[PDB]
Amino acid sequence: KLVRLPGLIDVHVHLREPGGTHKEDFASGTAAALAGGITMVCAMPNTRPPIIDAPALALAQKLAEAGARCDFALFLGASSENAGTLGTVAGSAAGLKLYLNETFSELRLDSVVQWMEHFETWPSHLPIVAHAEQQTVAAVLMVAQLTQRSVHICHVARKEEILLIKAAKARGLPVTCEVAPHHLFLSHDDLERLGPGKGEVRPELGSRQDVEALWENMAVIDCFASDHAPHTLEEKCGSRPPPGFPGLETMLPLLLTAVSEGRLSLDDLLQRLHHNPRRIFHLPPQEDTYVEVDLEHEWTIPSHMPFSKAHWTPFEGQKVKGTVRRVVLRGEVAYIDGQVLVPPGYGQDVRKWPQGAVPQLP
Amino acid sequence: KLVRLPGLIDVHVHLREPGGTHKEDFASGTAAALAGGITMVCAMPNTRPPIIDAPALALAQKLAEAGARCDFALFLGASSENAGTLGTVAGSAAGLKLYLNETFSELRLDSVVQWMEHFETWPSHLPIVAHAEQQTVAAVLMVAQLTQRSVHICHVARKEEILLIKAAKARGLPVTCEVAPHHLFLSHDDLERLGPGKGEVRPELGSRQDVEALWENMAVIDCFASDHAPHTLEEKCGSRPPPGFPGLETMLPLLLTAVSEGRLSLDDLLQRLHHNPRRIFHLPPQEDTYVEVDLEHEWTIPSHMPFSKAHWTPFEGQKVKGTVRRVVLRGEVAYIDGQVLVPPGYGQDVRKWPQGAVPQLP
Ligand SMILES: [Zn+2]
Ligand SMILES: [Zn+2]
Ligand SMILES: [Zn+2]
Ligand SMILES: [Zn+2]
Ligand SMILES: [Zn+2]
Ligand SMILES: [Zn+2]
Ligand SMILES: [Zn+2]
Ligand SMILES: [Zn+2]
Repeated sequence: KLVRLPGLIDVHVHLREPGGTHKEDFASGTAAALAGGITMVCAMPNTRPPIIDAPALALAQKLAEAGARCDFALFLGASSENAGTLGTVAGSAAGLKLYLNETFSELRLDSVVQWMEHFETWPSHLPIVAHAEQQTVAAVLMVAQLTQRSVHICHVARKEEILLIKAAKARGLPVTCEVAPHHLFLSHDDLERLGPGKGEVRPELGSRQDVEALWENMAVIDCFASDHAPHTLEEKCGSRPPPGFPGLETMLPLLLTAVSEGRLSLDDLLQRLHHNPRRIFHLPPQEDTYVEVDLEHEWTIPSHMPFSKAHWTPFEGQKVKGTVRRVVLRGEVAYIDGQVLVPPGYGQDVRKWPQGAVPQLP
Repeated sequence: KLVRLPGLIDVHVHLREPGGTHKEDFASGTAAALAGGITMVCAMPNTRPPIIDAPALALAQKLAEAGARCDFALFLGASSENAGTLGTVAGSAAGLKLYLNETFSELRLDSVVQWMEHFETWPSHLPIVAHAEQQTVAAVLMVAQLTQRSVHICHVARKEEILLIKAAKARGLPVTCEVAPHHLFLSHDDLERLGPGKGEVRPELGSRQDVEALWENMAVIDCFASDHAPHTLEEKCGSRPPPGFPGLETMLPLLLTAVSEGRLSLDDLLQRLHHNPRRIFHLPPQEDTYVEVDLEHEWTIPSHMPFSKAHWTPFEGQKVKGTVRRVVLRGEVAYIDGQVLVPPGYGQDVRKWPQGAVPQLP
């Protein structure tokens, strides 16, 4: 007895191409997506070169069109120099990404006035998402109100953050958010096992109380998204470990386990991995596309999943129930039981589909 | 030709009593105030013990009543434990102080939800002020909007912050702010002279561009307030220098110099050191109270001013024009030419005056 799900959407992945292809590339990352029951991904702009102008977007689009095995949209990244310059290409992107905390030299913003400039200049009908932790959530919400538009908050990880968003929603403010699986299924209690290198992630792992607050406030969470952030084991275990966990291959099995335990319903899962991603980002339907999962199969997450070049996982040793058996993408068998069966380049830029343009007034 | 000014008000001073009386006490700090042409001060709650509950407020009130030479009101401080407990004493305080950045263990708040709790529980008719730097300005403004009340931002120090506040005011939001003299008259250019210890202050000294932005946006600045934050030279020059500058004795001469240079008008100064402090904090008039200044007298700030126990100043070597000649407080000569002539205990708690209660609905 398999269950047929629609094509699931992950609105937050780092696929590392161009410039970090030892960590992941479009072909490997989208293989990972398909194996995790994900048929459409939105890829973040912190590549090398970063996707912060039209020529970099053009390059990344062609690399994705040639390498992706599932469908995709590409984010643009906000920089200290590009506000007011992205108008002609904005509609071709998934949305605009603001990195409001740490960052590399190029996505780093040093003043809230730069955030305001982006909110004022980016087309008002197009998505804006933010990496915004702790008080930064309140700060970017203020900027959104000053500029009278919406904002989507990436990977909410803390009781503090989910309660702030809950209060904003109660006041009718146009804010949505997503949560990543590591903030639902890992906590401080796991840091001893992971160690300080593997355990490095942004936002950091929360307390048990943070995790419990996210579950208790599931109603406030609009989307799940992995923040798939692959780095090699050498990098994670080295002297300056970069933050991030791979997660495409583990997200759906973790969440299916939670459904099996009655922690959320199948509908709760599908709102958060299908319907809400579609509506917040105006992502189009995928014809003849579905995912077949087996809810009975019990297994233990191994030391690495088959596809991501990260070749490690922080969920090693966790027992899960639920697995992806088959994925059909636009009428072709894309994945069956550990084997990806569509080639690099099968995937398409959904923003180029007629249905994939974000509607706007003339 | 002297000029008669009304009794000036400094809404942000640290007088260090109880618990730090080697740095300053009510008697020395209010002597400093009078010598700087200030007849009323609002004292911050980060003393030892900190003024975060009714018994500490009672103690501080009596110490101030016995030691102060000018009139005063005392702030309460927000803590992680006292939201919803200050209702019976709230009206007796200058207002509530939120320390939203660094802080000592007791005024430290670790979550924006704690800020919300204070905004929800503190009586809505009473003042709230915040130490809120950079993005924290936007974050606390968001909390103020969520709770539909006003907030006052302490010591605005950056172009980023003044422009954010300017944008909020343009949207009709109930926010006011103050600026301290060191952020108008010192910058990064002064750090070589000051050194890393003396130069330590929060908010830190800004760039030339920050300073210029504050002057250009004078219209946005509601008050001047010193953030008089005395520490001894030994402390400032030692291994873990605490942040802060003494400033009561230098604030008015610095600003008078600027008036003489046409950088702002006498009225601009008096709105910011008299009328706006009165109206934002509902501080009462002082009968028979005035300050006589000599606008012609040119002098150079020495290595220490006569009264503050800090016994140093970051403005050493600056040339100023303008000096306080005489202060009359409630019908008594309080200061003439380098000598304070009212004793410790002359000063009174203005919140106990009938005119000094903040009006509220029954
Ligand atoms: Zn992020
Ligand atoms: Zn995101
Ligand atoms: Zn990310
Ligand atoms: Zn459905
Ligand atoms: Zn402060
Ligand atoms: Zn203040
Ligand atoms: Zn202060
Ligand atoms: Zn007047």
